Amino acid sequence: AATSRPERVWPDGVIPFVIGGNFTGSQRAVFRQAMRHWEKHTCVTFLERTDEDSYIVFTYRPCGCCSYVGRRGGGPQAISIGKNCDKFGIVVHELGHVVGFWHEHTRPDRDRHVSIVRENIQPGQEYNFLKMEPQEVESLGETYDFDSIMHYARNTFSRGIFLDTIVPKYEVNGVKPPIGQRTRLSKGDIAQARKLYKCPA
Ligand SMILES: CCCCC[C@H](CC(=O)NO)C(=O)N1[C@@H]2CC[C@@H](C2)[C@H]1C(=O)N[C@H](C(=O)O)c1ccccc1
Ligand SMILES: [Zn+2]
Ligand SMILES: [Zn+2]
Repeated sequence: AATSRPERVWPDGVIPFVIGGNFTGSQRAVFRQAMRHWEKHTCVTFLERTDEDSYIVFTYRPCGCCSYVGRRGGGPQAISIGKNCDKFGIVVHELGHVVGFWHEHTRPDRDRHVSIVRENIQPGQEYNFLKMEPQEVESLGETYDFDSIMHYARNTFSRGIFLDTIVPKYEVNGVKPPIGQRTRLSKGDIAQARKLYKCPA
């Protein structure tokens, strides 16, 4: 689920960054590797911020709200990295938001691909499962990507770990497709990022 709005797309795919204070050297290196991981497979580029007006700030802060999708413009935008959301794959997910990706399970067509088990959602967190409105999103021809780094796990915001909130609707290669990986960018994440930033083939 890529943003459909041209203004949230970072010009030339160049995203300047600041790493804020209070992080360990170790944590700082993981941020660098996460940005690099985006660069290895796409034409998106992360540059140390010199005098750019719009840029991202890795901010030492409790995990949660909110990661702006794409380029907000007219100033810095913060990425909240705390104790429990500082691992490489989580950072790659957050940088997914930064480059212009919503959560995959909120695609306007998601109901053809997953069931949402409402009764299992933590009360007050159901808004996290609302479909994006169709004007806000573009698929760019990409199929629903169960493997996306932007896809929720089976039990995200569940009342308990053994209760599913998201259940894929069909089998892929004889098997119910696994969801919620935070290891690397999927084939789909790369293909969709390349399309959104018009990366040379
Ligand atoms: C229980 C609290 C829920 C936190 C919201 C979510 C956190 C996330 O996904 N982190 O990786 C988020 O920040 N979101 C949702 C997923 C992508 C969008 C929606 C992002 C969000 O709220 N974006 C806003 C926007 O881009 O319009 C926004 C972010 C920051 C400031 C203002 C608006
Ligand atoms: Zn997210
Ligand atoms: Zn994808």
